[PDB]
Amino acid sequence: MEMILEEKDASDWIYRGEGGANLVLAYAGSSPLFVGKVIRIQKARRNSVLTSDEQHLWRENNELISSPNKEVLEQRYVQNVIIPLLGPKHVDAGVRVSVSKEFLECVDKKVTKQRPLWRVNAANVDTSHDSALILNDHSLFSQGGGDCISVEIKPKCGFLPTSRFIGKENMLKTSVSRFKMHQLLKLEYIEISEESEYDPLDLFSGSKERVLEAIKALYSTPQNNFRVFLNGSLILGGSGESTGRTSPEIGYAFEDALKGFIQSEDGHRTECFLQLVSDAVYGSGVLDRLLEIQKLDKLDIEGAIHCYYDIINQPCPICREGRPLEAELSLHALPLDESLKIVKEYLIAATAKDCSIMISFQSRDYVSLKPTNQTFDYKVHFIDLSLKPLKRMESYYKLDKKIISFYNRKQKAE
Ligand SMILES: O=P(O)(O)O[C@H]1[C@H](OP(=O)(O)O)[C@@H](OP(=O)(O)O)[C@H](OP(=O)(O)O)[C@@H](OP(=O)(O)O)[C@H]1OP(=O)(O)O
Ligand SMILES: Nc1ncnc2c1ncn2[C@@H]1O[C@H](COP(=O)(O)OP(=O)(O)O)[C@@H](O)[C@H]1O
Ligand SMILES: [Mg+2]
Ligand SMILES: [Zn+2]
Repeated sequence: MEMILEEKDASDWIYRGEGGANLVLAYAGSSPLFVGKVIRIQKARRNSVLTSDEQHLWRENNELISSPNKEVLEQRYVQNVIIPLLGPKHVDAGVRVSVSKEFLECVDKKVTKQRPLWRVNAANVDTSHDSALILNDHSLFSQGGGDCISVEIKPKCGFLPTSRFIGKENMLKTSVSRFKMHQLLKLEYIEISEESEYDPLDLFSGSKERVLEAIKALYSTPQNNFRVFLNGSLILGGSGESTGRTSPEIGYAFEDALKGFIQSEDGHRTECFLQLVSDAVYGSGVLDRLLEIQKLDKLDIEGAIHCYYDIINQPCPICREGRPLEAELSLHALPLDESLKIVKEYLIAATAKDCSIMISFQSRDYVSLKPTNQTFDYKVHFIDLSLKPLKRMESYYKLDKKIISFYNRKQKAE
């Protein structure tokens, strides 16, 4: 708190990774105050804290709407909205630290070369912020040996919407996962090299064989949904981006990176490690409660979009400029409060569709790996629990429309 980060401090942070909204740097200096810690720094596209409608939508959380900055905002969103839903056991909202404009600029330039080219094209750190978040580095087993192998999972959405507000033209959405569909669109725009083999419904099934099936699939095609770290260094997956298919070569390096930690012989350490991850995922049941919060998206976007316009007090352009008689009347007949509720719960779900899980292993919650004769303690943590902006409802609808439209045309080539 009393700590204010300056330009010299910037030499003491290395590139860890990034998503779309934040840059994350690992500590690599000496100070006893930041050892075993990571820093989360908000980005701005190339191209005050809450909008008027946002202040309205979130009125039920007074602490949240009076947040002096977007760093406090996130902190309070986790603490006062996501925790009551997820539980505090595996959730850390982090600690604020005052930062200088110069620190931000120097760290911005420092890491540039370690960033993916397309990431740099789209956004850099927001240097107008006077704040950042310090978090426990989850690739270290606990604060204050030996080796720690850490696994990050981005599960995405693990259920299927029902047809009440999905017209027959988009019927596939009720039988094919958003994840599997987005794949084709992404491949088309060259945002990935191949289609994933990961099915989120498998991971969320609560069935052990299907959870192990998902892990194997996540190993084969990690993309941006699977990362492995050895004592804080990336040994599988992409750095701030999606990575391609696991080649025999990435297979060798990772298998060999596992000696010391997993005791097998020889090229079977991978198999047993996947088993390990799979056993920790199922046995902790940490996914079940995440699914419950994803299911707060009760109506799908094709439903919720209508409530969105009532909330912003705007003549619905979907019901207008579409066929009358196909105007979604039941939704618009709702009391304001129900409409506000539905869209609030839609945003929260979107947080849960887009967050990540980090699992920390060390040799001795535990897993008894039979095929190696080892025992591993684990720790589970939810990360990347960002507040989604209200105005994004419109782009969600447009992206969704684009997803199913592209997927239909591809399927129609029968
Ligand atoms: O930038 P990417 O790695 O491709 O991932 C993005 C990104 O997620 P993260 O930033 O959490 O990594 C978006 O989030 P923003 O940073 O833009 O907030 C998120 O968008 P929403 O969470 O708002 O949906 C989107 O998710 P989706 O594509 O399901 O909308 C998701 O894309 P992928 O997970 O598909 O890569
Ligand atoms: N507390 C943490 N410990 C270890 N790694 C982290 C932590 N927070 C983030 N990361 C890593 O940094 C990356 C980006 O973090 P994230 O919060 O997902 O950024 P964004 O908000 O842009 O999506 C993640 O993919 C994750 O691997
Ligand atoms: Mg995010
Ligand atoms: Zn409408």
